Amino acid sequence: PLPKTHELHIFGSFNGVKFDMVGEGTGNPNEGSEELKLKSTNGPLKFSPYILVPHLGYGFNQYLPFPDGMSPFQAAMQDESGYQVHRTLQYEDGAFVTANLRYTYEGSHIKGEFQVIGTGFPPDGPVMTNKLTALDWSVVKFVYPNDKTILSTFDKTYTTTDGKRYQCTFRENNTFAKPMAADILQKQPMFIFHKTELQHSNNAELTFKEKQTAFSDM
Amino acid sequence: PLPKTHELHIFGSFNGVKFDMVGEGTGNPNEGSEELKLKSTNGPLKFSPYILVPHLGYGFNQYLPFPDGMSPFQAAMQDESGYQVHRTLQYEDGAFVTANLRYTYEGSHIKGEFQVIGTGFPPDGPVMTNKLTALDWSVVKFVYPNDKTILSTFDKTYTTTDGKRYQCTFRENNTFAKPMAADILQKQPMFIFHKTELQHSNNAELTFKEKQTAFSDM
Amino acid sequence: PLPKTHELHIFGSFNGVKFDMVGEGTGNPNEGSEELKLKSTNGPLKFSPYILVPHLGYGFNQYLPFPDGMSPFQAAMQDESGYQVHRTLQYEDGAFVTANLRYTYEGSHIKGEFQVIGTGFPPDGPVMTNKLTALDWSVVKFVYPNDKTILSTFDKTYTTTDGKRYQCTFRENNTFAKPMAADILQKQPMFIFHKTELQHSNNAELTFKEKQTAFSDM
Amino acid sequence: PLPKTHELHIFGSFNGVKFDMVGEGTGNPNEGSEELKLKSTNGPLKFSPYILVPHLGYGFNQYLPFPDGMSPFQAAMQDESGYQVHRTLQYEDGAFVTANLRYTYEGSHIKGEFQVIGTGFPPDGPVMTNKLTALDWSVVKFVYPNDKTILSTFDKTYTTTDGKRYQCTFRENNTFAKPMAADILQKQPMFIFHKTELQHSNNAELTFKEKQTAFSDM
Repeated sequence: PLPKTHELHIFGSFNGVKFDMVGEGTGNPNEGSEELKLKSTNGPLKFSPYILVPHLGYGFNQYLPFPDGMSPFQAAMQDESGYQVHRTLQYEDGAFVTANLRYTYEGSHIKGEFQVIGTGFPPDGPVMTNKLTALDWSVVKFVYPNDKTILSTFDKTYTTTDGKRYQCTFRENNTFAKPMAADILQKQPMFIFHKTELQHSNNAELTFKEKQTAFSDM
Repeated sequence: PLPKTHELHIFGSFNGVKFDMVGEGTGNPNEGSEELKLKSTNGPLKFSPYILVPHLGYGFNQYLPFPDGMSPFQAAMQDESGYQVHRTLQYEDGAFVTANLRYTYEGSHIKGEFQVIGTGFPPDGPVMTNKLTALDWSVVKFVYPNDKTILSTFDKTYTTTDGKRYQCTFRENNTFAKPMAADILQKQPMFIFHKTELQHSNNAELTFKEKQTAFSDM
Repeated sequence: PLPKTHELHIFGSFNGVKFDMVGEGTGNPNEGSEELKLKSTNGPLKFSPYILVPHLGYGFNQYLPFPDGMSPFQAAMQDESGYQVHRTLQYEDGAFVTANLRYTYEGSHIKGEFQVIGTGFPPDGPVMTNKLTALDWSVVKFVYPNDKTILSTFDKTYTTTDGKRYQCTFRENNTFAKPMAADILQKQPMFIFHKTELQHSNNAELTFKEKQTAFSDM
Repeated sequence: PLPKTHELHIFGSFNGVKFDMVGEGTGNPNEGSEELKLKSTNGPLKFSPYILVPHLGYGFNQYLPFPDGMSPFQAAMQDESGYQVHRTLQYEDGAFVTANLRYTYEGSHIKGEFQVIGTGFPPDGPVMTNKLTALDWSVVKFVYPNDKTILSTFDKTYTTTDGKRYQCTFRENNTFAKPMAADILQKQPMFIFHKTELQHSNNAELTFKEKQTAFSDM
């Protein structure tokens, strides 16, 4: 079926120091909306929680419909053949993050196991000093180099407390076990408008919301 | 005033070999549409005319309105203070193009002088062997690092005769003589949906059309 | 002590398909030389073994001396405080590899656990159609953004059977538990000349050799 | 013949503001050394002169010998067939520089006409606030994608008064009118160790020195 609920185990390290969080959420697969509540399973995060935002669930594209039918993500959930996500994120100050997102399915419930590793963040930079204030709205571009692969790109920017934006070049592959349907492959590029919100009163517990909208035309 | 007509002198070199074209066009600054007819001032181009498409006029953003009023490009034409365009384009096969676009104004008529230099295109690649078939529709992202500068980015792809897409990472600065208005600076990022068409029966004469639409939300 | 011997478990996936190898090697920490024999723990690798070469042991920089004394890698082994390696590799045809290298120490013996994930390799590209013939000799650049971090960069190229090179932009962080010594930090950049050899007659059983030489001057 | 002397006209703009300098120099084509004295033809430069260092004469590789004979640059001067240089430089803070270097020859005298355009330098960044203190020694990598083209790459860093480095990804093509000799093409990659010095007490009058050494092995 289409998803109704999900859980996430997100873990890895930033600048060599481990982190680990767990949480659960819901979403509406007719509209590309999702919500997630997460908490650290040890102490508060030693880095800005905003650095995790694109890995939170964009993190569950099974909630994303396409304009005229199911997204390839949804189709791959429906027969449980699935897909894997691999990403590399290059920040303006030389730091980089790499991630691998993996899923299992139980009816309308998704379980995510997401490994996120970041290195090279300056100790005085906005990530390690908690100066990110929001993730800018984004447009993500998808092309399909072959019938089992989506290449997704965007320029990711955050606002910060001193007014400057903090930039990143984001690249991702989604690799499918079975070919995507012809009606998906025939419409390229596909764009996705992404909006997010994050609330956290401490660096230990987070509430995340997202809305995504696919479009190939205007 | 807003523009009605334009002319272009576009020149430079590809792989060390000079080219030079001139032409004239029109556009509708209420809708972000433009048309241009161009011809080589010597022989046919020795490279795919499609490689010139983003430099043709996106090349005249004075025809681009913003969602709630004039674009910064239009405002800068209205008092003739103007702006300059500088771009760097990195292709997947190692080649790169750099360009500088400059304008003068005479009432509702724009004159463009555009220098485009490309190097490192493989002699057997799709540019030098005329295998590009169309420029994919694009979404361009704008942010404003300061009141006189737009940083524009996108992933640019062409379709080719053998089915594969030909990729490029595009970066641009627009540098304004006078600050952009507060109402521009307050809405970031700004996105632009771009559609183009190119007709050419030989590599010597081209007809180009474009439609651009700014949006900050969906 | 300085290392004499090592073992490696290298695993991950390419284009969504798991691989796993184990092996053992030796090296000379006076000269930056190492040798490794590896065997797949299932069947032959489904991709060119040359794509792993950079992750085999550069993979054990505990064998690398510096010009005037121990490298930071060697010093970090001597007190077992250690370091972690994180890398991101962007190939010319859009594919990318990410990796995490981790070590444990038992006297003069090193154990490596290396996770390498690659995606987006075209099925007809040089990696998936065994076109890579050798890794070019390289010069790696090190700078130290802070006392616990090395940022390593190079342009990585392979020769291929198509008579062209296959290119990659390589970025790496080495993150140390304890600060590097002042004599290390005082000499930047540091360069490393790397030579490798890969012998194999099948894709399940590899023999790798390397020689590295550090230099800050000529 | 091999060069003994040179002159340079270097011009363009930074952040939309024109600059122009002229000067003269000498070098030793047996050793890859050069010296240049430059003066602004208006007032002092409005940006750090260190940002030009890479374009001063690496700027005259006709002074660079190769390990076993003339460099391709020297050979191309000997018959005056020549070469053109095109570069794109991406700085860490989003700014970029593009350049085109052109030469004419009169016996052992070279005349350079170099156009350098930079945009997007933050007004409070290291370039516009004179924080650059030296260009790090570099190793430049050359490969030859075809017999008329050198692709040159390096990671370029400056030290700064903030006690950090200011980074750039440098890419260049050298495009030759006639094919390079077989003895050049047969040895790849070729590396070049570069050292520079800049003396100035004001921003209108610069003294530049460089030493380059080619090597394919260690």
